[PDB]
Amino acid sequence: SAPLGPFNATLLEQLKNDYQKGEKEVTRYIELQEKVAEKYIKMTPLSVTAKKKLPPSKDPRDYMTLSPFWWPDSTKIDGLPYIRKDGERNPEVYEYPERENANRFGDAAYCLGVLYYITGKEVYAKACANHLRTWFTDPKLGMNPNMTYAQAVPGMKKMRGSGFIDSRRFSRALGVAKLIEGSKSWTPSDKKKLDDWATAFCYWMENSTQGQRESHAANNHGLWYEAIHLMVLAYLDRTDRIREVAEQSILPKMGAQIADDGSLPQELKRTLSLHFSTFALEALMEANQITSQIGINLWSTPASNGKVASQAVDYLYPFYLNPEDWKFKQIKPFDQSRAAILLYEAGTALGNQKYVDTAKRIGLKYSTSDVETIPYLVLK
Amino acid sequence: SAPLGPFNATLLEQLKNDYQKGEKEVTRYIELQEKVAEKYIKMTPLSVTAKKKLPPSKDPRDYMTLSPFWWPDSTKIDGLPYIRKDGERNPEVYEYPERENANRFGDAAYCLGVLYYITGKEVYAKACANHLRTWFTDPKLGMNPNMTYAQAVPGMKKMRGSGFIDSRRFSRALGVAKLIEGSKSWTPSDKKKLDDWATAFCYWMENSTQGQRESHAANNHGLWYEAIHLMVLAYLDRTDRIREVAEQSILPKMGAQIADDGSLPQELKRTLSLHFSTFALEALMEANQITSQIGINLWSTPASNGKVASQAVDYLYPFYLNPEDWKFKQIKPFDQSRAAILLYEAGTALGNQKYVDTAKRIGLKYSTSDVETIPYLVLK
Ligand SMILES: O=C(O)[C@H]1O[C@@H](O[C@H]2[C@H](O)[C@H](O)[C@H](O[C@H]3[C@H](O)[C@H](O)[C@H](O[C@H]4[C@H](O)[C@H](O)[C@H](O)O[C@@H]4C(=O)O)O[C@@H]3C(=O)O)O[C@@H]2C(=O)O)[C@@H](O)[C@@H](O)[C@@H]1O
Ligand SMILES: O=C(O)[C@H]1O[C@@H](O[C@H]2[C@H](O)[C@H](O)[C@H](O[C@H]3[C@H](O)[C@H](O)[C@H](O[C@H]4[C@H](O)[C@H](O)[C@H](O)O[C@@H]4C(=O)O)O[C@@H]3C(=O)O)O[C@@H]2C(=O)O)[C@@H](O)[C@@H](O)[C@@H]1O
Repeated sequence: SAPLGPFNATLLEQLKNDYQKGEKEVTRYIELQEKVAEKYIKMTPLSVTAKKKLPPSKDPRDYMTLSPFWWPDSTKIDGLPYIRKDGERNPEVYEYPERENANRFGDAAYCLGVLYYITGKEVYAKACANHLRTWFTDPKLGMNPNMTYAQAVPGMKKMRGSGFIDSRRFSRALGVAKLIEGSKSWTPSDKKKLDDWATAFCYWMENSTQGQRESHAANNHGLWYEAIHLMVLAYLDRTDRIREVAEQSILPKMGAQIADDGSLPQELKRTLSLHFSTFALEALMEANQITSQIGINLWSTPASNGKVASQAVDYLYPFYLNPEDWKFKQIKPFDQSRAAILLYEAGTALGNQKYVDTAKRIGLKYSTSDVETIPYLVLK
Repeated sequence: SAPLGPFNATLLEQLKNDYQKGEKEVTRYIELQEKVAEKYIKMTPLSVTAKKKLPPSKDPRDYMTLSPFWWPDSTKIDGLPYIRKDGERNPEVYEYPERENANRFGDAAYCLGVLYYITGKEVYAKACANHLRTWFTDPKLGMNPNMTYAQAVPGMKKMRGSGFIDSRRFSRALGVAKLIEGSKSWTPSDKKKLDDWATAFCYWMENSTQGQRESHAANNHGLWYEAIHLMVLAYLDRTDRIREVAEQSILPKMGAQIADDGSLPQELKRTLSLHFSTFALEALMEANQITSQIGINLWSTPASNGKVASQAVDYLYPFYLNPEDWKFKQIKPFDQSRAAILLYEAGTALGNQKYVDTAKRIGLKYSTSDVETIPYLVLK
């Protein structure tokens, strides 16, 4: 039975079991994943402090990125204040190194951590550990446990909490740190430092004005707030809070965003309405992977108001078959492959066979290097 | 009378004329422009050499970018060779610093060069000169006269010339070096080295395999190649070569790329078909600013087969009024504002009053700092 963590635990245990018994098709797939995982062993650990332009704190260990849809105002002399253009990503985002580096980190330690759980090879814990220590707890290189300057906007006068959503890239790595516990590379002291970091980040999440703000959001930000919350709380083994967050926060939030016809009106008014409809569910989906490890199924539990998350999958299912039939603003192409894991997650949770079959018909590439697909041999 | 170069010389002469007569509307507009132009006086000059990852020649003076629509292949262990996704910019392009720095350089030298022509103030030639010397001729910081490594593609086996289209960013600034001739800051030695650089770049363009191959390209690449050629040749005062290039290369390219109904079929097969129809026409417009300064109107001059460039504007004009009407693949929203300069340039050259009226009805913002709109007070 897998440690509590941010993954489909049924598929991970199934993979580890078959790999130990020497079943050939799982053993071949894991030997692929080990070839894929080799660049993370050579890859030098990244730090939030690899940046030139510092945040207002003057502190390089503070995480700072730019809110992606905010651009200079050409009609102003300084371009300040930035204006918003929904869905159009400002390439200035790439001048903030943590934006892409936390992705690269998150992929590398998630991959290495799942490979060590499946295979038990110490090489994968030892390397996962180097990445975790450097990003999180190192006294010089580790990131301060807050998101004060996440998605900061030049010229903006009020403090915003919208940037918190960025935390999902390293919070999954926090969760999978549970999978190297017991290895020789992950000493008791390393665990104590990280538990302390995770304790402080959770405190900031819950009590900062930006975190309180983001816990209250009425769209997909509030759903990703809680999915991140559960990852932190699961890493810390706080299962009573997980049940409390699931019953008092995620389900009422989920029910307030689902219209009568299953649509998500907060996302429909966006210029990337089909991307953000799917983004909302993806939060629920990663939340459910933790809640359902302790007996709570978020896809089928109805909210107080009678709305249930399956109604949202129903509304969107036809447009996963035929994304061109989408009748709302979508100013970029929508990646149909995102529907694969989503309909398989919700398909199994709901016992809907139409969903699981469409998940496999769309599929993921057998050989892909995208680490979030590592547990999904069943899709490949 | 304006020196030969890459700008609407009729509007530039009208602006310097009315600023000298003390007219209030232009004097106020030019004084807006001078406050926009202040940041370029202080701006430290950029170099092609400010990069870490070196080109295969190991020379930091060689320009190198990534071809924007080419992506790592996730089904390959190293992502190699890259595959093409038409219309989808790979944000890895921003890891090549010249991509955006040639834009910043070109904007600053062009803005400072036009402002020197209009106002005569020496501080604008001195600042323009600083940018020009560093980008082009400096013996350590200046860029080599070639585009060998422009839009390189990881894993690609053959040599390509597609990247030559990047040249339009610094070749407009080359042409504007003609406006600062005669200032105290552009010494005869500075002009010599630049003349020598431009002559060596012109050689590479016409005689390298990549330059030859790009000069014969069947789509908008061949038209932008000749627009860039006419900038280099106008800078070098080779006005008979301009007559030859227009008759022997631009006019056949037009005759073959405009179809009988006025569409640009090579641009209609792209995933951004309205953007690339406009991009081809934009190549003719910048080419035509140079040719019509020596009496050649590329909008109404027929190819050998009777086709004229105005038939291409005819085909698209309805869609410039209503881009939602556009019936071909266009996977990102088209920017209607590009039609202002375009419909204005085409409309005056052809005496089409329906084009000029529509240009001003679309308009440009009076205080925008986009440097290419400096001549177009008429649109503001
Ligand atoms: O590229 C990336 O980093 C990821 O982007 C992800 O999309 C996120 C963005 O990161 C932003 O946080 C974006 O913020 C939105 C809000 O969700 C919200 O719509 C807000 O709208 C306000 C608005 O600010 C204004 O005041 C108006 O008057 O009221 C609006 C309202 O309440 O409707 O605007 C914010 C903003 O643009 O700052 O939200 C999305 C999101 O997740 O919803 C995502 O695409 C991810 O996949 C990328 O990796
Ligand atoms: O972002 C920028 O840098 C600017 O991009 C401008 O669009 C340019 C691009 O910069 C590229 O140069 C792009 O290259 C294209 C070729 O035009 C051409 O279509 C080629 O087509 C081949 C293809 O390589 C492939 O093998 C396929 O199977 O066959 C094709 C065929 O049938 O011809 O593909 C090239 C490539 O992508 O490598 O071309 C465009 C362009 O047409 O100019 C522009 O958007 C500008 O505004 C940006 O600033």
